[PDB]
Amino acid sequence: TVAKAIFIKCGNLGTSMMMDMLLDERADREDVEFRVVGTSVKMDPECVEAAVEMALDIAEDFEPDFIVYGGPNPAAPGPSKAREMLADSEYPAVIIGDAPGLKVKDEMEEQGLGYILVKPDAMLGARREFLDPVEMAIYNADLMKVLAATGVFRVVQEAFDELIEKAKEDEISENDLPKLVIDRNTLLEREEFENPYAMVKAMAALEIAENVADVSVEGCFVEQDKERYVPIVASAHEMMRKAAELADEARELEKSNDAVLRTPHAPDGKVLSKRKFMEDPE
Amino acid sequence: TVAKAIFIKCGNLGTSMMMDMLLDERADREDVEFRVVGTSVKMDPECVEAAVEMALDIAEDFEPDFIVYGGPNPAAPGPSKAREMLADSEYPAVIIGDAPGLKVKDEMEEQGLGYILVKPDAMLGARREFLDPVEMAIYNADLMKVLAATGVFRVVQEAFDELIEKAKEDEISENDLPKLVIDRNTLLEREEFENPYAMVKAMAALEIAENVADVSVEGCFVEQDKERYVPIVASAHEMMRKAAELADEARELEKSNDAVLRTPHAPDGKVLSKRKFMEDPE
Amino acid sequence: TVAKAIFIKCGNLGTSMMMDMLLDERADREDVEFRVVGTSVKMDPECVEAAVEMALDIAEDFEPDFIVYGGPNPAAPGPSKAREMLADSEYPAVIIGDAPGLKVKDEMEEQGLGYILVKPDAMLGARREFLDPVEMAIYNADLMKVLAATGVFRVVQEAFDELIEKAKEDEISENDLPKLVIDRNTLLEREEFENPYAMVKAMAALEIAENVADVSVEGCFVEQDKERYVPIVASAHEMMRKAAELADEARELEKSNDAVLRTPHAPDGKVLSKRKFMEDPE
Amino acid sequence: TVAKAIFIKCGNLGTSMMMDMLLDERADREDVEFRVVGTSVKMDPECVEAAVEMALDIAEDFEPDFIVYGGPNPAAPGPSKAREMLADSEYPAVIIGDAPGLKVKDEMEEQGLGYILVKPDAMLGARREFLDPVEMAIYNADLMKVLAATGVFRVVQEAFDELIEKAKEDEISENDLPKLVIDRNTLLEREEFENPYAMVKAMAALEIAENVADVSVEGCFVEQDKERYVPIVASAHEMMRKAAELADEARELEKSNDAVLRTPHAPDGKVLSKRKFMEDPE
Amino acid sequence: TVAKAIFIKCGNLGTSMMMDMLLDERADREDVEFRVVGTSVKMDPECVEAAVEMALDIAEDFEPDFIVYGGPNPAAPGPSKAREMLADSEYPAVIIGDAPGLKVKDEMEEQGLGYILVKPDAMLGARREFLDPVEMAIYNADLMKVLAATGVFRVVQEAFDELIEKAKEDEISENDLPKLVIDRNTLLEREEFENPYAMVKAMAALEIAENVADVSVEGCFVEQDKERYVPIVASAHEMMRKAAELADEARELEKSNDAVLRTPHAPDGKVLSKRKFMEDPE
Amino acid sequence: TVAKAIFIKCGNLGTSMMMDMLLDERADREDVEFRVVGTSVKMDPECVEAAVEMALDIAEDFEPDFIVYGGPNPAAPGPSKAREMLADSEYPAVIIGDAPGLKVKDEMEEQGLGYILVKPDAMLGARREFLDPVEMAIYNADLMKVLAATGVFRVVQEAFDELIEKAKEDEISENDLPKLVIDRNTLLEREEFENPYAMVKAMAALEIAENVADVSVEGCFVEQDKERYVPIVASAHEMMRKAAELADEARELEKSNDAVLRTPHAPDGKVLSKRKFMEDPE
Ligand SMILES: [Ca+2]
Ligand SMILES: [Ca+2]
Ligand code: NA
Repeated sequence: TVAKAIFIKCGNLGTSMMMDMLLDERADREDVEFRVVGTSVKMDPECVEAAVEMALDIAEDFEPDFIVYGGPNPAAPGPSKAREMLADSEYPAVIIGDAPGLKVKDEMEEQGLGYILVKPDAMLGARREFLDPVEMAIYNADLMKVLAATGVFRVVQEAFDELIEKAKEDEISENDLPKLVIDRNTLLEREEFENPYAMVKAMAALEIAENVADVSVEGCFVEQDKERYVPIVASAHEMMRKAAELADEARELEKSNDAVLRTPHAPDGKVLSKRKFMEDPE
Repeated sequence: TVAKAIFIKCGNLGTSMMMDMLLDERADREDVEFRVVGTSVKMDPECVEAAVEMALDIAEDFEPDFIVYGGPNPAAPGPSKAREMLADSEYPAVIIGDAPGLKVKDEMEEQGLGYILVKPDAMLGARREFLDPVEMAIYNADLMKVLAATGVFRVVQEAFDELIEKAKEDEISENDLPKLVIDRNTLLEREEFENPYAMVKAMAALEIAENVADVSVEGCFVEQDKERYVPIVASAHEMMRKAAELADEARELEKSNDAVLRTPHAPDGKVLSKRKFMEDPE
Repeated sequence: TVAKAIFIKCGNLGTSMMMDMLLDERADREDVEFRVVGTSVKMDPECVEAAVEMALDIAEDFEPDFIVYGGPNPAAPGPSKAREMLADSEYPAVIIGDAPGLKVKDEMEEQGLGYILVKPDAMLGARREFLDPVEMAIYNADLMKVLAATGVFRVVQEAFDELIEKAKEDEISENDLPKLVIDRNTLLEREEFENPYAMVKAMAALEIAENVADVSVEGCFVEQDKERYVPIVASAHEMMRKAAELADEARELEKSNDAVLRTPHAPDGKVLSKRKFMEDPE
Repeated sequence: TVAKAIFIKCGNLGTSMMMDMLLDERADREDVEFRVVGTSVKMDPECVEAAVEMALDIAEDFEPDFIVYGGPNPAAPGPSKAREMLADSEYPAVIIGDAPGLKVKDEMEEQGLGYILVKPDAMLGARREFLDPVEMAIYNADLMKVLAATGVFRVVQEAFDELIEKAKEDEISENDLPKLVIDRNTLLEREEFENPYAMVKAMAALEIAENVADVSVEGCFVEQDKERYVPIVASAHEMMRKAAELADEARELEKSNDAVLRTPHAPDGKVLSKRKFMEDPE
Repeated sequence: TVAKAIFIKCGNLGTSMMMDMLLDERADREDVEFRVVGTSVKMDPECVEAAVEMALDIAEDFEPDFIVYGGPNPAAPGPSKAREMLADSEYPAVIIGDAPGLKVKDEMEEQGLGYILVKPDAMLGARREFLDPVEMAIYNADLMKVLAATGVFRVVQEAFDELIEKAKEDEISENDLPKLVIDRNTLLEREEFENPYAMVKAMAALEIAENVADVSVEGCFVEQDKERYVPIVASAHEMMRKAAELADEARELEKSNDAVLRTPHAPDGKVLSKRKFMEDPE
Repeated sequence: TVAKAIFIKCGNLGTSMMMDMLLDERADREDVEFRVVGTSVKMDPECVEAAVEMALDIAEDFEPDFIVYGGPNPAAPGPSKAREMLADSEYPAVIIGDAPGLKVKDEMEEQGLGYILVKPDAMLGARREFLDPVEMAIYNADLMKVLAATGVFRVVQEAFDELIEKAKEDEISENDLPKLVIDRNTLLEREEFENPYAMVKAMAALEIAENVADVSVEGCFVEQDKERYVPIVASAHEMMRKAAELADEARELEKSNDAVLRTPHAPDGKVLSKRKFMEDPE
């Protein structure tokens, strides 16, 4: 059976940027087919409607098993309109978002939607005097390192791989939809790291990453004096850079014990596992 | 006047992943509107045709001024199908690709296509024993850091901003389409870095990134013994990690002189410029 | 004139450890004389009363111009007794504390006490399974680096040097007593750093150090499962370690421009200033 | 059974700064009670005398089992007065000092004093043109890191804990007083590091720290031209900063093996021990 | 029996610089005696003939078992003259060189010469505007780190130790002469590294080192505009600096597992082996 | 005129290993010609006599203007024999050595010999259990980095370039011969570093490097228990590794200001100078 999904991307988060690719890292899965649509970085209600409309138009002929909407702040006007359209639709849907999405977590459950809210997927320092395209990309690189090397992306991979398997025995029910909130403490319930200091360095990374969001918000939405807000937003980016270095330190620790967890997909979609470098994944 | 474009993403490159977002880094441009479609990681001919078809379907109503196709290896069967379908459409089109795209550079010119071929946008170590989703994301984080902090993304940003300006006075002709090959030596014709060591560090980063591709190719397509190819692909990833460190080093040098170039967009899409941290961009 | 003060140390904070020594870094000031008393790490009401009583007993013959009480949490039972005793006494007094001291800020003003509340002076991960003497000392080393290299200790130095000068013209009144709250944003009102990236790195360090306190508090007072709280408190120490790296990075940036601010005391107590390595302080 | 001690602190050493705190790292020991008195950084005879007087004064009511004097250069005039007064008193006493103390080691034996002479507890670069309060604090941060992560502070904790246990059966004789000289080679007789490379790095750190003293002495007491002495004393601080990095590297090697020794006190004062992160100390 | 050899050094390579010393690292071998002659950095035909004539002049009385010629580019005019002269002589001879020596590999076999060609022994950025004595030495320090810490020097040591053993059993034949080409992939056939990430980091270092040569060649021999060639040659040196960092990182990983391979010579020349720091070599 | 010299190398020092190559870094000097002879690492009296005899034999035809003997410890039996032979000869001679050479400094002046004694050129940890060929090469890489990046090699370059120019006007007299002792404080009389922190970091590196020798000497010649001497010699190597890192940091600070001193030779042997990366040396 081939599971089918549409991913809708409006605005940008680290998680929404990678979410589809985490499911087919070598493009060799024979049990999935995806379509990805969006309006790039714009996430006003008009653009989001356009994005969802594209999805639903494609869905008529594509017949996806589920639809994923990903981007910043599920509580905002654009995303709320996506939640409304997708909840109304015939397709099971999952909302990928960040910490501001916690405001509408009960509402999403009421709407019959799944969610994965990634608290460390922090808003960047979006002031013109600081954030140009290069800086935006630098931040995203650091963030992606954090989300990957800490194990957060493996949490997201697993949630969708479970959903996909349910899709393969058809009708995914509301009870099958992910309802996850990911943060520093998520690592406490997992066995990502063989070395306890790699895990605590990864937790520190995630804490810092989550703390970045409040600094960005202060600099973007509260502070009005540029002599203050430019340094504030830039400090958030320095924090993210060091979160990434901690994530890197954690991963090097694992390397030192030849204990880096890898969980690749087989061509039939089965999630394999290994820890030793030269061990075949099984 | 609002420029419209559709971006098509099949497969993954560092450049293709970021290309649309580099043009509207704070989502505050009023002079652009984009649609993004694709088939995620899959870039076989059937997937690519489905992607291009989605794009052209949307184009009927959206009326883009140009269309961008981005992904690995323009010379491969899937991308070759996109090039012909795009070349045969009524829309001006640009192909974003990597070093393997040089093999069809003359063909693309004959097809009346633009291109941006990014030689440091190197193929990763795509063997199951090594590349899981997390490793894939870690590699992409390092690469993004390289392409951003070396100034490659600014080269791309500028090529598209120039094209967008032409789109607004409307007559985008073949002569207007970008025809760029980016590598280490690209930096020699730019003024990215105030500090010359920053520039040479960045050139080293790009050279290393470019050399990554040959290691990955050997590991994925030539070497057939896993006791050899797993170490080979893994070594490519260690190289990219150090390319990203050099890119970071270069950026910190610019910080030490308060000379980090920032070129943000104004709401009307004008590209602004600054070097000093507290200087307003203009 | 020779200014005289008694410093009372109950419990440990980075600022209270160093506060007296910041005022006479080479022991060559001829205009000050200090006594230091305390009960080491213990700050229960009984110990604190014993400490303050030692101070007041010495004060009879020493005749200090002011008395400083330093240590964790001004709102806690032990420190609350010291505030009560000092507010009752004839001596002007200043309370050095941390962020939990904010709860009794208005109370302290009503008591006629000065205060310097250092938000980044974060509680450590005080769980027996993790915190041994060596770890305690390690954390203190990281914290002292942060508070020093970010400029916090210069803010404290200044506040006391001003108070000392007022002591030297007799009338220390309640209006002369410091009323400071120090955090990340304190740097925005200062000219500590010649380089703006050094400043924002230092801000990031202070932000992280401040965030350490919440992690420690969660791990020490809220989380009851050791499988959880041991990793949590450890992760707070990993964060502090990186805050110290950031502060180091900032100082090295200043080195690179030969612009490290130094403000040493002359033998008569005047605070001198220099930036250039070979420049005489004046 | 509660052991009581008074600590006297005149001038500043890394070891004297932390000595009392290393004995009750979470303030939960129920078998100890301490008083700490001193004259801050000043250690001329009249200051040290005042300090010892405060101690003896408090002793009459407090009834300590022993008295500890800590600070620079036991052979200097001020500390020599402390040694004389303490030797003459009815209280067992221990002198904490640095390498210059070796000159009066036999004398202290003849006086019936204990001692802990810490050779890597190096004098800093005390020239006005270089040493302000911030630099002094940064040097202290690096030294504290060195003495803590090398295991020197654990040698000190143990000496005192053995002494405290003897105090609890009343019979502290002169034969029970510590007589330690601590340097790089001290690590060879210890079991501190599971990893041999961590041990040798720690050894290297302590060697560099010890050698700092010679550079400081040269810069402060021999060289008289500021064009030479300012760079000399600064070079000493750069050495200490790298000694601290070596000690941190060693600690990170222990974390890679999950073998970081921790020896926390129980509430009853028993010294517990563990290596694995998640294991209870016993 | 005492094996005797003459080493001829014209020009400089990392391998030629160290080759003799790798065979008697503490000068305590009783079974070898070497002479070293050369013309320093100059390797034009006239200089090389002079060097070889010095060797053969000494060889008349010294009676070496073999002769080694080491320096850059076996295929160049100077080295070609050394090959011809040595092939003609009565003495078995080995040519140490770099990747450009591959062009005359079959020729060397035909001449009855041995060779060790070290591809990562890359030409430096020899342009007057960049390469001064200090820069040359810095590059050599980085290269030496690479060749040593990756295990390349161990491969060279082994090759000569085998040849020396054959020298000691009177007859060296043409079949005993080494015929080695060393690169990144050489490590795949060895057991240098206990940790697989140390191995792949060492492979990355060797790959980058080998890629340096192409950048140097482009900068020295192809690019004729100084505005371009100076940055190009400089970027080659930045690449070798990071190759050395990777090599260092690999060695530290081995330290973290107490697994650093050591193969010292015994006084009788036997090559011993150990991994554990405190294990006697045997 | 073409100046001629013979370099004799017996044993190994960082300075002796590089000394001839520092004088002709690109092999393009037309005003010098060198011969290099030696007995590799062996420096017992018979070996050294053989070495010097080779040199004198060559000198009869080569007619050098001066002769350089370089290697460890001028005061040892082997080197003392070279000094005697060279002093007796018709050729001006310079002795390159290390700190132990200071013992025979006056003797060398009485002999009419020049010397360059490099105190930071420290003996390594030559115990079989630790020092294999690889470790020997690693140490030499670190030492070379220290001697190069601190500017020590530039001091040696200049001393020989002066002597060479005097050789070109026939009169090499005893007064012309270098008489240098190089150590940390040598930097104070130079203008090597534009940045004063680069200088002090370099001074720190040289201090540490010089301190290495005492540790090596303790481990190789005093300590007799291998449980002690193996760690001791290994710690010396850890120290040299950090000295190299300090030297690296110093050089990077110079890069951050575009102020790296370069002094290349012109083809006529004139020593040029520049600081800015893109400025021609003059
Ligand atoms: Ca056409
Ligand atoms: Ca007195
Ligand atoms: Na597992």
